[PDB]
Amino acid sequence: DKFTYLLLQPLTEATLSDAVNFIVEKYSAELPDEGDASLVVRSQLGCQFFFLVTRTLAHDQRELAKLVQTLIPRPVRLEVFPGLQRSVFKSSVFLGHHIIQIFMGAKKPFQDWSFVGLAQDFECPWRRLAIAELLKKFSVSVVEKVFDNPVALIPQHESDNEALIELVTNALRFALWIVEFYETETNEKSIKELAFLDHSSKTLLIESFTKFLQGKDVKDQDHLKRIIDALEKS
Amino acid sequence: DKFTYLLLQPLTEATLSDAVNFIVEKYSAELPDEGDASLVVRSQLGCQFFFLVTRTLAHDQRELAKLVQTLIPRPVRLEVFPGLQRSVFKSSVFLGHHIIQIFMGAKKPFQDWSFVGLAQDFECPWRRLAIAELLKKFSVSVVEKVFDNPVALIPQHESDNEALIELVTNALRFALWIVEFYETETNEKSIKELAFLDHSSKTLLIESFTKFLQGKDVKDQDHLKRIIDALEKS
Ligand code: EMC
Ligand code: EMC
Ligand code: EMC
Ligand code: EMC
Repeated sequence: DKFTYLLLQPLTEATLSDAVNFIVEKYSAELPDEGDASLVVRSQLGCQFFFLVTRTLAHDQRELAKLVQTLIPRPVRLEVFPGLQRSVFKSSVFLGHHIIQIFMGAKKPFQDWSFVGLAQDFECPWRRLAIAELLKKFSVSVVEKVFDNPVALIPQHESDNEALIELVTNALRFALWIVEFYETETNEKSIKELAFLDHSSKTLLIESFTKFLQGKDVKDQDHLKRIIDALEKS
Repeated sequence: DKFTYLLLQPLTEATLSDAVNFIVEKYSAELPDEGDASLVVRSQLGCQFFFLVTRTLAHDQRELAKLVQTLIPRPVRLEVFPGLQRSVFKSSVFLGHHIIQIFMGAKKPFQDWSFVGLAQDFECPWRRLAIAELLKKFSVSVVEKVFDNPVALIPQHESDNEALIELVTNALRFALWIVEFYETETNEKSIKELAFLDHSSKTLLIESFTKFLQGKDVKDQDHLKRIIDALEKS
């Protein structure tokens, strides 16, 4: 009751901090145990965190998204954000936010890729894996039922919840495509995996990127038109 | 020199155990450190393990694949196989082996899904995530260059290496499709993600599964024809 109240509230820094504290109190409750029953319970509580992250991304409150990793205790943080996921979470959040907002139509803009260290994380193949692992976790937290009671991805938006999740998960999939096909975008096999995208989605992406490359670093620009050209061919 | 010698050898239990020991000695060398430079080095060494796993799968030596997790020290094992990945590795190996062999054409057969606990791991959404995370790691270990010197996925098979990796990674992708679209196979969006599959691949899958459902548990059978029907529609 105390929990379901919070999750249903409008998304603020207050409602976010209290919720994470509750999950952690619940998450902690499994750390003394080390069996298999403990791991599955912990694994669900873990993606309850990512639900809250995915909510913030889809609600255009990215500053709240970064705050999630802060409210999480270090031992819990080591298990929820394993290894290199910890180091690239800042970049993953930005990447997921950028794409999701585009898919929701948000008339731009988004910070540089070479400034927020996102373009840097791309050039490391092991950082792309840790980013991809996070994007995947973002996606599954809103597809699966992480709570024992149904919760809308965006508060108050019940009747359109199935539509929102569909939209968000597609965005999180295209963000996953950018990662896995870095510098191999225009290759035939890479383009075949753009078949999932709606035709309107591609146009929204082509436009938002074409408008996003203006004045940017050449490296980011060439990265973008590799993406755009891959969109224009699918 | 000592390393590259081993990896190039024919795949046996002897050559596999020594290699894992070398990676671990190298992997250990980063555990005392906890910086960011340590994490990337460790993250690469980690997917060197999965390269060896992916080699065993593609070489139809699945018993060697399971042995990998055994030769890995528990502290190293906690970081390479995080959380629930540890518990479902046995299932992931089998799933990856089953599909890869099919893609390589191997005229069957493969153990039950309800016997090896694979069908059981499916019914848990958090186990599917841990399996998907492993399948993804299997795939990226052979796409990326995990060693500082080029190594063929299958020893002696140099000129056909790009072809093998292409084949294996597609299999590991279809194994990834089975996981993420469990009990939602025939849905339109799930079918659109079968576009990557070659037409011959689909037929090989349809046939190998049609022959795999004979006499099986009803649950596995209904799971299979959901897969087959999703293949027959794409
Ligand atoms: C709560 C068992 Hg996956
Ligand atoms: C730790 C993500 Hg369920
Ligand atoms: C070896 C730095 Hg990613
Ligand atoms: C721990 C997989 Hg590079």
